[PDB]
Amino acid sequence: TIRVGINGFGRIGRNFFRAVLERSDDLEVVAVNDLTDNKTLSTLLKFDSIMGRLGQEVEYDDDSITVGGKRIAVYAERDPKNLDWAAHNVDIVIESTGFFTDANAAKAHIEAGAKKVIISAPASNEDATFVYGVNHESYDPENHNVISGASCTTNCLAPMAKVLNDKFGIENGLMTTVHAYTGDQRLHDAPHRDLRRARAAAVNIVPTSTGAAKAVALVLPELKGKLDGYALRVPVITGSATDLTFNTKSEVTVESINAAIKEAAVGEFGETLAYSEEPLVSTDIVHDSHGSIFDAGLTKVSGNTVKVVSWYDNEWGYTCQLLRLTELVASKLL
Amino acid sequence: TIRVGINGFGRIGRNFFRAVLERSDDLEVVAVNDLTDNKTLSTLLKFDSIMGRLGQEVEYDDDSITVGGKRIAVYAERDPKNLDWAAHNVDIVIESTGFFTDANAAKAHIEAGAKKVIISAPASNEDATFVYGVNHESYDPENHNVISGASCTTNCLAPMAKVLNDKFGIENGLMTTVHAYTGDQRLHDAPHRDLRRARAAAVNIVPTSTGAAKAVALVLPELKGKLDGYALRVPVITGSATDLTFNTKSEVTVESINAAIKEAAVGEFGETLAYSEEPLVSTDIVHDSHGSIFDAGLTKVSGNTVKVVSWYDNEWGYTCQLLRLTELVASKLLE
Amino acid sequence: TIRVGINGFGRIGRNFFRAVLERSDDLEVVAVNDLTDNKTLSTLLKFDSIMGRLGQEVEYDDDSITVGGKRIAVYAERDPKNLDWAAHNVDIVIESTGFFTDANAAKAHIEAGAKKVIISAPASNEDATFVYGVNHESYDPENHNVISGASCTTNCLAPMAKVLNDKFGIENGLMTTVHAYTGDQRLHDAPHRDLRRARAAAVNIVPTSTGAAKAVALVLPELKGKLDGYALRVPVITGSATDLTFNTKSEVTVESINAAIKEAAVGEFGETLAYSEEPLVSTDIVHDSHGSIFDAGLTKVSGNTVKVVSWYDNEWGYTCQLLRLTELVASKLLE
Amino acid sequence: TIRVGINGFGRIGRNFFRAVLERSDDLEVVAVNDLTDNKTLSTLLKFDSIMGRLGQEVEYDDDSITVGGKRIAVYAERDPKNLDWAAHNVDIVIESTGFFTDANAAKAHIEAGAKKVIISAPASNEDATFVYGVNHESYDPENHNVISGASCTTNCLAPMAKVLNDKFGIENGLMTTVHAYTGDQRLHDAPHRDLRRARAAAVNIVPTSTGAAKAVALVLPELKGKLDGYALRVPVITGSATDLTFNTKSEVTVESINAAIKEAAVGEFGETLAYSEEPLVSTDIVHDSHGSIFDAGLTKVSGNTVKVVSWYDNEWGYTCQLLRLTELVASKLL
Ligand SMILES: NC(=O)c1ccc[n+]([C@@H]2O[C@H](COP(=O)([O-])OP(=O)(O)OC[C@H]3O[C@@H](n4cnc5c(N)ncnc54)[C@H](O)[C@@H]3O)[C@@H](O)[C@H]2O)c1
Ligand SMILES: NC(=O)c1ccc[n+]([C@@H]2O[C@H](COP(=O)([O-])OP(=O)(O)OC[C@H]3O[C@@H](n4cnc5c(N)ncnc54)[C@H](O)[C@@H]3O)[C@@H](O)[C@H]2O)c1
Ligand SMILES: NC(=O)c1ccc[n+]([C@@H]2O[C@H](COP(=O)([O-])OP(=O)(O)OC[C@H]3O[C@@H](n4cnc5c(N)ncnc54)[C@H](O)[C@@H]3O)[C@@H](O)[C@H]2O)c1
Ligand SMILES: NC(=O)c1ccc[n+]([C@@H]2O[C@H](COP(=O)([O-])OP(=O)(O)OC[C@H]3O[C@@H](n4cnc5c(N)ncnc54)[C@H](O)[C@@H]3O)[C@@H](O)[C@H]2O)c1
Repeated sequence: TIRVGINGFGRIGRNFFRAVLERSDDLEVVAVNDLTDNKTLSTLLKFDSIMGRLGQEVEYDDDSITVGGKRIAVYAERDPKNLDWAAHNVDIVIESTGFFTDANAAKAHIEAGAKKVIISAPASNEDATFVYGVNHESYDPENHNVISGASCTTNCLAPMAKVLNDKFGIENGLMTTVHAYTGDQRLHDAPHRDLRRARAAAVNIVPTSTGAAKAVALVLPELKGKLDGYALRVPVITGSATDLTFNTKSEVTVESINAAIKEAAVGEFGETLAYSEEPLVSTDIVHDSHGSIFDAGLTKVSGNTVKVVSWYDNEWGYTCQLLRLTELVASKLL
Repeated sequence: TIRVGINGFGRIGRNFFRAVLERSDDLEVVAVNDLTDNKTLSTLLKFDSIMGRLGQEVEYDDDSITVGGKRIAVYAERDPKNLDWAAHNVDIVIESTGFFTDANAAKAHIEAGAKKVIISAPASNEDATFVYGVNHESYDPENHNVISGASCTTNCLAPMAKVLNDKFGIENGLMTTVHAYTGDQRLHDAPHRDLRRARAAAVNIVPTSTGAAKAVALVLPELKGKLDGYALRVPVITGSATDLTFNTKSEVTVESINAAIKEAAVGEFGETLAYSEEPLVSTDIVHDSHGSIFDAGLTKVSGNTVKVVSWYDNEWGYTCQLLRLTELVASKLLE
Repeated sequence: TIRVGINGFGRIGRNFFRAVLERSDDLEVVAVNDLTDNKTLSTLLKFDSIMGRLGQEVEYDDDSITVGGKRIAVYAERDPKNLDWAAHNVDIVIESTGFFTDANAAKAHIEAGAKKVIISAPASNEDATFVYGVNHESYDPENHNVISGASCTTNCLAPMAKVLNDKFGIENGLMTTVHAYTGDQRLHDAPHRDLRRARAAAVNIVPTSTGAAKAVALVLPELKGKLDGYALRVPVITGSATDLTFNTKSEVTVESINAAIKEAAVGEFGETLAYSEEPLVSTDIVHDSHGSIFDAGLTKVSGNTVKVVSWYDNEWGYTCQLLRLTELVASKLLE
Repeated sequence: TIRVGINGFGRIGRNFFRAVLERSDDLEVVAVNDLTDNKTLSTLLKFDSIMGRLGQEVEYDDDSITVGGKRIAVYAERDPKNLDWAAHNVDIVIESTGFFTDANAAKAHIEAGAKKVIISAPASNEDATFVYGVNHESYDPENHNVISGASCTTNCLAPMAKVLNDKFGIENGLMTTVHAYTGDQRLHDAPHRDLRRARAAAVNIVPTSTGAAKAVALVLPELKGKLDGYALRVPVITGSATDLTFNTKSEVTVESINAAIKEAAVGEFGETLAYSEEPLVSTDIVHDSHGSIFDAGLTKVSGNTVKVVSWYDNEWGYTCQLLRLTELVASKLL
C-alpha cells in the first residue's frame, strides 16, 4: 500500500479521497493540507451537495481528521515549503489547490520529502502530461516526477479523438463544452477577472474560454494546431458534455463513426471511454467512472463535417482518471 | 387597425399579446381562444414568471377579458371549426396552440372566418415559410394565406447563415443549440414520446432533435441538404444560443467573419440580426427584440473550420419576428 | 415472501420498488401497472434524476420487465377493474397513482384479487390511516384492508408532535412546510386548478394548501382542531422541511424542548424520528430513511411560543415509512 | 436637487442608483466608490441578471463612469478616510459596502466632507435606525447624521407588526423568512464562517440566522423581547417571504386579521405596506416597490395562534424603502 498526501482538500481533493476509499486496494491517503480548520474540513468531507453523505464515521481534533477509525493528519500551510511529507512516509502528493500548477512551484513537495507529484489540472513546465488510456504508456518512472493529469474537458475529448483521428483523420475540429458551473464563478453578479464568469451562474448560460482543446496536442502531438474550443457554463451542479465538430478528408457515415468508437471502447481503454446507445441526460452520468461516455445517438454527419458528443462527470470521472494515473505511478519504481 | 385573433394563449400567445401593446400602432388583438376559464386566463396574463407583471389593468367576466378597458372576446374551443372569427371581423389569426401545425388543419380558421393564418411554428403543407429579414420579400398577398414563421432556432440561424454563405460559401454546417427548457418537457421524470424530454427538465442537460437546421432550406434554398443539428435543453427559463460550425472553401479569419456580420447588421436587417462585442450571458438577451444577436467574441477559426455563436430570446426574440411578419401581412391586401 | 404489486409506477412507485430491493428480505414486487409501454418504463426505472442509475440489469419485452433476472409483469390499465392481481398471487397492493385516493375506488384492487391495498397518500373513506411509529399498533389485520400511509408532511410532523404534546402539551400549532416541487406543478406558466401551482415551479416560491396539519388528528386524535398549516413549494427536486410553531402552557426552554426529542429518538421509534445537531441542508437528507429528522439547532422559544423544524426526504423518507407499514401488514394475517 | 454619493457599488449600491433614476425627482448620484475598475463597474451597471439591461447609455474612462451623458466620478479607496465628498458637494452618502455598519467607522464620510450617512444594513452605535413608514416621523435633522435603514427582512415585517400589534396585541411571535439566496453564500461547497451558508446555494434549502426580528424593537420599542426568527435560504435569485406565527390574548379571525391590514395599508403608509388578495408567487413581487406585500390568502388562525405572510423583493423593495428615507433626510435641514 503506497501512502499518499493531498495538498488542497477542496472539491477535487475530497472527490479524490472518496475515490480512494471506493475504488482502490493499494493506495492510502494519510495526510492532507488546507487553509481551514478541521471542524470545517471534516464537515465538508462528511456531507456533500452532489456526492451524498459519506459511508464512514468522521471525527476531528486540533491537528487531525479520523475517517472510519483511520487517522489522517491535517495541516494548514499556505506555503508548501512549510510541510514535511517524508515524516508521514508519503510517496505521492496530489497537488489540487489550483495555485501550484507551475511544476517548478510544485516540486517543493519533493523538497518537502515526497517522491512524486501529480497536478490535478493543466500544468506549466511539467515533466509530462497524461490522459490515462491515451498516452499513459509513455510514463517514465525515472524522469516523470512532477506530472499533470490534464483537465476534465481534455480527459473527455482526447480518448474520443485518438479513436476518431486513428480511423478517419481529423483535419480540423472545433469544440463546445456544455459544462456544469464551477466554483470559480459568482453566485450573484460580482467582479471577476473574466467579465462573463462574473455573472450569476445559476440563472445564466455563461460562455467562457478553455485550453482543453489545444491541450490535446500534449497527449496527441499529431493533433497540434488542429483543435480549438470553448465552454458554455450552464446551471447544473455537475455533469458536462463535449461537442466536437470537425472535418475529415474521409467519406463517413453516422454508422461508421459509431462503429469505430464501439469497436475501440473495450478492455482497459473502455474503462476510460464508454460507448452508449442510451437516452442519456446529465444526471445519468453523475458519478460515472469513465472519462468519456460517447453518445452514439448524437453523432451527426453532413458532407465531410462530423459532430460527435461525449459526456463526462467533470468532478468524479476526471477524478477516476486521475486515480488510474496515480495507481500506475504507484505500481512502478518510486 | 388590422384586427387579430390568437388561437392558443400560452407562452407565445401571451408574449404576442404584449408585443402588440409594446411595439405596434396599427394592430389590435380583439379575440383569443384557449382551453380554460377567464379567471385562469386573466391571471396568467396579469402575472408572468418571465415578463413580469403587466402594466395595464385586467378585468374578466364569463365570456371576455378587458385590458386597459378594451374588451377582448375569449372562447374555450378545443376544435377551431366551432370558432367564428368573422363575428369580430378578425383578419389575421396567430395559430399558436402547437397542435395545428398542419396547415390543412389550420386552414379551418379561414373557413371559420379568417383571411390569413400565421402558424408560430415549423408547419407542414403550408403555403409558405418566413424568417423575417431573410425571405419576407417573397410574400404573395394572394396565394400566401396559411404561413409559417418557422422556429425560434431557425429565426436565429438563418439571418446569420445567409450573411456568411453570401460572403464565404458554406460547404456543410452542423449546429448545436443550447436552449432554455420548454413546456413540452417534464418537471419530474415521467413518460413522454421522447425518452430524454421525459427527464427532469430543471436539473438536466437534455439532448433532443430539432429540424431548425434543415428548415433553413425553406427560407434559403441554396443551403438545402447542407445544414443539420440538435439541441441541448438546459435549466434556464428563457434565453438560448445557436452554435454553428461550418466549412468554407474561402480563406477566412476571426476578424473577417465578424466583419461580414457587422457590415450586414444595419438598417432594417439589423432589427432582425444584431452585432455585439459585449460580454453577454443569457439573461442579457431576455426581452431582446432581435431574432439573432451575434456574439463576435465567441468566433473561432481552425483551418477551414469556422465556429460562430448567436443568441436569441426564444420567447420574445422569436415573437418580435412573428410580429414583424404579422405587420407585413397586414400592410398589404386583406381580401 | 409476501408478493407485492404497484399501481402507478411514478415517483413514489419507483422509489418503493428500489426501497424493497435495498431494505427488505421478505418482500417482492411481482407486478406493476401504469399508463405506458415497457420501453418507457424500463428506461425511467433504470435512470433516475434523483436516485441515480439502478444497480441491477434491466431488460423488457412486450408484456413484462426483468430486473436482476426476476420477471415482473406489467399492465397498461387506466381502470383497475380490468386488472387481475390474483393472476400473480399478489397479497398487498401499493396504490400510488394519486388518482385512487378514495378507498371506495381503491377497493377495486380487492375485487381484482388483492387482499390489502395501501394508499400512498391522504385518503378518504379508508379503513384506517397510519404514520408508522406513531399509531401503527392499532392495525387490525381483519378490518383494516384499505389503508392510508398519510402524506410525507404528516409523516414528518406527527412523530415530532406526539413527542412534544406528550411532554409539554400543545395548545395550538401552525405549520409551514418548505417543500421540494412535485409532479402536479407546472414547468411553465400554464392553467391549473390551483392558480399558484400553475406558475413556473423551478423559479418560484409557490404557496399552496396542504391538510397534513389537520390530517395529524387521524393518527393522534388528542390534537383534533389544534393544528393547521400550508406549504411553500420551492426549487429543489427533493428534500423538504416542516416548520412548526406552537403554544404550550408548560414552561419550556430550547434545551428541554430538544431534550424531549433526543430522549424519545431511540430504539424502533428512532428509525422514524431522528435527532440531529449536525449543520444540515436539504441535500443532506436526500436518501435518508427517517420520516422526520429533527434539527436541534433550529429550535427557538419566545415566552410560551415555540418553534421547531424537522427535515424529510419527501420521496425516500416518505417511502421508507410506507415500507415499514407494508412490512407490518405483511407480518400478520393475510386472508 | 440634493447630490448623493454611494460608497460601495454592489448589488445594493447599483439597485439604489437605478432606483434614483426611476423613482426620484430631487436626488442625483454624482460619485461612487468601489474596489474595482470602471470597465467592470460599468459592465455590471449596464447588464443585470435580475433587473435587466439599463435604459441608458454607459461609458467609462480611467476615473469616471458616464450614464445617459451624466458624469459620475468613481474612486477605489478601501479606506473611506481617503475620500473627499465635499469636493463633489455631496450631502448624503449611502454606506452600502457592508464593511462599515459600525456608525463610528461610518462617520468618516462626514470627516471626508459629507453631511449625512445612511447605512443600508443593521448598524451599531447609530444615531437612529428607521423602517420608513413605521418610525420615520421621529427623524431629528439636528442629531440624526449617521443612520441605518435596517435590513430587508426587518423592513418587511415591522410594517405588518406595527399594524397587528396596534389592533390585536402580539404577546410573542416567531418568524421564518423564506429568502432568496444572497451573494455571501457559496456556489459550490466551500468554507464559510457559517457551516450551512457554506453549502451549494442553488441546490439547497439553507437554514441561517437573522437579527431582523430582534431588530424590530429598534423601530417598535414596545415589541422588545417579543420576536425572534431565522431564515431558510432557497434557490430563487431574488424575492422572499416573511412568515410570522404569534400569540394574541385577543380572539381573532382570518377575516379580522386581513381587514386590519387592508384598513391600514392606504395613503402614504400603503406605499410601504400593500394588501393583496391575489395568487402570488415569488416572481410576482420581483421589482415591487413596497417593503411589505401582505398575502391575505395565507392568513391562518388556530386558537389564539396566528400565522400571517408578507412578501418582499429583498433587493428592490428594500432599496425603495431606503430611497424614501433618503428623500426625507434630503427634504429637511442638512
Ligand atoms: N470540474 C471541476 O471541478 C474540475 C475538473 C477538472 C479539474 N479541475 C481542476 O482541479 C483543481 C481543483 O479545483 P477544485 O474544483 O477542487 O476547487 P475548490 O475551490 O472547490 O477546492 C480547492 C480547495 O483548495 C483550497 N486551497 C486554496 N488555496 C490553497 C493553498 N494555497 N493551500 C492549500 N489549500 C488551498 C481551498 O480552500 C479549497 O477548499 C483546479 O485546478 C481545477 O481547475 C476541476
Ligand atoms: N420557446 C418557445 O416557447 C417557442 C419558440 C418558437 C415557437 N414555439 C412554438 O409555438 C407553439 C406554442 O408554444 P408555447 O410555448 O406557447 O406552448 P404553450 O403550451 O405555452 O402554449 C399552448 C397554449 O394553447 C393552449 N392549447 C392547447 N391545445 C389547444 C387547442 N387544441 N385549442 C386551443 N388552445 C389549445 C394551451 O392550453 C396553452 O395555453 C409550439 O408549437 C412551439 O413549438 C415556441
Ligand atoms: N413528494 C412526493 O412525491 C410524495 C410524497 C408523499 C405522497 N405522495 C403521493 O403519492 C401519489 C403518487 O405521487 P408521485 O409523486 O409518484 O406522482 P407521479 O405522477 O410520479 O406518479 C403517478 C404515476 O402513475 C401513473 N398513473 C396516473 N394515473 C394512472 C391511472 N389511472 N392508472 C394507472 N397509472 C396511473 C402515472 O403515469 C405515473 O407514472 C400522489 O397522490 C402524491 O400526492 C407523493
Ligand atoms: N437581499 C439583499 O441583497 C440585501 C437586502 C437588504 C440589505 N442588504 C445589506 O446591504 C449591504 C449591501 O450588500 P450587497 O448585497 O450589495 O453586496 P454585494 O457583495 O453584492 O455588493 C457590495 C459591493 O461592495 C464592494 N465593496 C466591498 N468592500 C468594499 C470597500 N471596503 N469599499 C468599497 N466597496 C467595497 C464589493 O466590491 C461589492 O461589489 C449589506 O450590508 C447587506 O447585508 C442586502
